[PDB]
Amino acid sequence: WCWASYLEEEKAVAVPAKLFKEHQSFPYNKNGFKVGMKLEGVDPEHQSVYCVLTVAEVCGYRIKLHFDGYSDCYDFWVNADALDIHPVGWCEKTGHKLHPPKGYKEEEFNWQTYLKTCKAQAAPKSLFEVIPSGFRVGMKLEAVDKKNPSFICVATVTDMVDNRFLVHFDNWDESYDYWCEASSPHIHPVGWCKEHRRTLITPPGYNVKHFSWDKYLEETNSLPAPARAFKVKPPHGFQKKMKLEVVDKRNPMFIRVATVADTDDHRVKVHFDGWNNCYDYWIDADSPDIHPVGWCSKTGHPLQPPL
Amino acid sequence: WCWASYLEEEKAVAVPAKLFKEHQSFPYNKNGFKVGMKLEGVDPEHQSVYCVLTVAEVCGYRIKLHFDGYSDCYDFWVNADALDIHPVGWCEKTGHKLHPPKGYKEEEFNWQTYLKTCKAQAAPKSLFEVIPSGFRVGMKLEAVDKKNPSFICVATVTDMVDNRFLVHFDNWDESYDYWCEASSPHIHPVGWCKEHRRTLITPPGYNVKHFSWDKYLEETNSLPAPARAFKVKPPHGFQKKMKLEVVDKRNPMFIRVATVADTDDHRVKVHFDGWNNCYDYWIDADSPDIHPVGWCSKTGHPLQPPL
Ligand SMILES: c1cc(N2CCC(N3CCCC3)CC2)ccc1CCN1CCCC1
Ligand SMILES: c1cc(N2CCC(N3CCCC3)CC2)ccc1CCN1CCCC1
Repeated sequence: WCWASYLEEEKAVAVPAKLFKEHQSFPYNKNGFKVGMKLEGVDPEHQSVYCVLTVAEVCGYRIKLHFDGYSDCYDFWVNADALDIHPVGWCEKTGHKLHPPKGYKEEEFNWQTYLKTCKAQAAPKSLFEVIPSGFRVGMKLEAVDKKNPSFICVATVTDMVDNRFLVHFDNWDESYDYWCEASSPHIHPVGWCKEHRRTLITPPGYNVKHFSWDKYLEETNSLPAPARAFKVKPPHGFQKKMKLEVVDKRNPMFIRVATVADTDDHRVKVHFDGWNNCYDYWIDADSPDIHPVGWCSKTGHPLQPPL
Repeated sequence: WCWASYLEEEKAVAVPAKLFKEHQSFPYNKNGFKVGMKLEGVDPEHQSVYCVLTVAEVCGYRIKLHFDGYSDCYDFWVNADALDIHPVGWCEKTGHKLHPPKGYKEEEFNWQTYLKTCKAQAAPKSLFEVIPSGFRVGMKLEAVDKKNPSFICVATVTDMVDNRFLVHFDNWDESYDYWCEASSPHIHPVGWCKEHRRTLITPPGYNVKHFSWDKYLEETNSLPAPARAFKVKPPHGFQKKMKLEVVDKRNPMFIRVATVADTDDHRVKVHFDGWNNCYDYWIDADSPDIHPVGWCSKTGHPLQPPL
């Protein structure tokens, strides 16, 4: 099976590699991770929480991570250059809380003892990975609940690591938190909802009858994020019918031959060639899980042909 | 394509219809629901919340429900006899709160006005569907977080409809709530964790250093559920290699030819014939989404053959 041939047969073009951001395109590195190495990492379903993780599988430029002491059902795939993994010791060095393995309490855990207990090694620092901005921990803003994207709500930046920061919805469960960057289309400076005739969702258990950002910021002794820090996402250039390689959301070990079925400002609707259209789904055009044609061959990862 | 033949070729037996509970087996009714009818129903991701719903699709004995005013991305399939759908007016008749469509406030909503606005009809009462027990709203108990099943926690029965009741985790987000029955393997009478040397998770922001059910029940002026009400789930008889019809979790419009790959006391691991084993997954053996061979043919629903 060959992309060049397939592209000729289908009279179609590949999405140009140059439209993909660096985290999506060909890596300029081999995958050094080995099964059994241990590291720290963000829980994708509880994104404020850093956890103890073990590399459970290696495939091309991707690794499958396991939360020590928890069920394999929670195992997740990231790319070898993911931003939300960190070497052993990072939490302590950076002042962050590390959630211990299932069955330990914090006071029973540290890395030196745990590595001896497991007869295991930390993933070397050398395997892991700037542009300044006006976002600081503590600042408040208006953000889309990614799980319920019609709702825009009062949020706070609660953590920050280099160019990414963490959005939390004041008085809402942690599980709604997510990491993003200054250009995210999901975040808005205070009083953006006013200026656009949109409903701002206010914190549970609050003066909802006439809520005020000014009063709230004083009552919480907090600054707003400055409008100048909110940078603008330039549109992606992806076009319908262009082909690419996509991680199958529904079984993420596989990467599949895919087609751009539809677009909007910041997303593409992917379609797995050979499969029914009812499998198609939306994904951010900057996702690390979509790739230029040839990414699998270049990285050593198997590619699923059309069904 | 024919089950009888396939079963001969594969030298396999169907799971006996008689091992399936009434909500899984052949219905003794046609599907009267029509596209466009409106009703009330529980939100599967927010199970304490009753919502305004419209029938968006009809297929065999199943219906696909749409949350008025919200994205189609939230559409969900139930069986025509589901317990958690209700006719127009039920919430008001039963004293429950009805969440209005996206874009209405409660005070702007009632059914008579809304049906005139939409030029639409309620699903007749005749389309909708006893065994006494000692569970009452307000009672407390110990329950498994179904999303994090290693954790057993302080919970409260917060709602009750005939034989089902709703479990809520005290001081935790509503999204963790779920409906169940008196025989659920996920619920336990107070001090079951003591009697089994298990850690009870206590409510956020509580005397965790030496938590007491007795003190807590007085401080909340609440009764415990009596041990006598906790009935016992008899094991299912499903055996490996037996065949059945299963709703595809990952694309629930489809029902597929399936095989029991593994079992435990209350679950079966289903496998879609023709597909890679990495698609297999666990499901409660009493789920309304698994069915006896021939269920699709009897009900008018298409059946996906093996890949
Ligand atoms: C249930 C839950 C919610 N919310 C969940 C919480 C949500 N966010 C939590 C983080 C900021 C706001 C705010 C809205 C809104 C409406 C419902 C009931 C209607 N269903 C929700 C999706 C399908 C319809
Ligand atoms: C994150 C969240 C939680 N919880 C989420 C809340 C949960 N339940 C809420 C309803 C009752 C208890 C209690 C445990 C536990 C551990 C973590 C971090 C570790 N990851 C969780 C699943 C994979 C590892």
